Amino acid sequence: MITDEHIELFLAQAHRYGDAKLMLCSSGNLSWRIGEEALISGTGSWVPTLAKEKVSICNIASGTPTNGVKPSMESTFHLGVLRERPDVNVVLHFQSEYATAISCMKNKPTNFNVTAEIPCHVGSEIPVIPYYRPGSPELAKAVVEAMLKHNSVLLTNHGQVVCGKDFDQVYERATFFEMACRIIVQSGGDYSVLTPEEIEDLEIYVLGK
Amino acid sequence: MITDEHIELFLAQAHRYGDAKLMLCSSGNLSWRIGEEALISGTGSWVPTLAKEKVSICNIASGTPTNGVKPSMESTFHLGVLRERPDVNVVLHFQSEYATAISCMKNKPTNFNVTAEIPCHVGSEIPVIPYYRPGSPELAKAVVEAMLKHNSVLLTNHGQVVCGKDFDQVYERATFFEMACRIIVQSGGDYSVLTPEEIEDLE
Repeated sequence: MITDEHIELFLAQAHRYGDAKLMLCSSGNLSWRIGEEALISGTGSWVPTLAKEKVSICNIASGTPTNGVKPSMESTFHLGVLRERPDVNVVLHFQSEYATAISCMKNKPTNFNVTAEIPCHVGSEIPVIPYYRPGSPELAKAVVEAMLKHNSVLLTNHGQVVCGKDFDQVYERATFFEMACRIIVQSGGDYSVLTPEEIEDLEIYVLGK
Repeated sequence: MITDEHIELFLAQAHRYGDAKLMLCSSGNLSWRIGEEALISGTGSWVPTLAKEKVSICNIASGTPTNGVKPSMESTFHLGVLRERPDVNVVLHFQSEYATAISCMKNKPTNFNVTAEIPCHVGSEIPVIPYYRPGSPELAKAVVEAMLKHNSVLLTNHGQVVCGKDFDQVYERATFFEMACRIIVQSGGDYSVLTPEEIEDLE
């Protein structure tokens, strides 16, 4: 069913995330649901300059590759999220600049709501997962749990994961996740946040949009 | 009398603001006075990659679109500013790197005049508006009030706004606003400013 048309668009999106510097070289991975199957970046591949030859196809329900190309060593949480979240179509694990700095900090933010776009796009709460070996079962299980009700998670000493309806939403979510972290580091940690009431107020603004 | 030439210039100019990273994705908004009407970026549109289909033509006096494109929320302060400032033709709400860091700071700097370029282009005095919901009447009130006699404004916990007679003046004004903030942060807070006398001398 899936044509080279979808695989070409997947490729350009992977490059687009690489041009935005959401990940460097061989860290991070991407997936995209088309019907009963998903496109996932191949293990050990560079998402910025991605493949074509190293694009894996798996069945979402029994996540074994059908195209005979080995998937991301982290495909378990990619596909897990997709089984879990019927509304989600793209998952991006990346490794941003300031957001990775923060993921490695001993004193992490309790509150990332520094501008309106953060609670609106990234989520009003950002679950933080402790360090697990990349590709470890324990990691997949935590991400899947974290992403049942959240679109954005911080992996400590690793990077971050984001998901959404399409490539643009995922791009938007990734960039603002990065921007929140940039504000926090660059302000020197002495910032103020939106009030709970004020984040609820935004519903009216989101409606109008 | 909006030709496509007007709209194409608006699109190109939106794009150059995006290339400078004055805003990211769907944050910020841009407006341009052309006679009795104004071009405004459409609500929800991404201004760095705008978007012929998402440009609003609005009557300045009334605020209502004529081309089927829903204008930016916050069209209320843009049109507010154009009505009170006949000299102003472009208004940009943006959200750049170091200036937004300053936006969210609990203890803001009180003096931004760190090079000659700041008092010249940005203004010797930058009004700081508290946080109000984007698009809200309270925000419109503050922004319009602050921009009667200033061209540059800091929106707490949000971003910044700039005024100008044209696109070049706005681009420069925004770039130096950001530069002033970049200096403050990179210096680590321990910076000196031009004296009041020295700013008065800049004439």
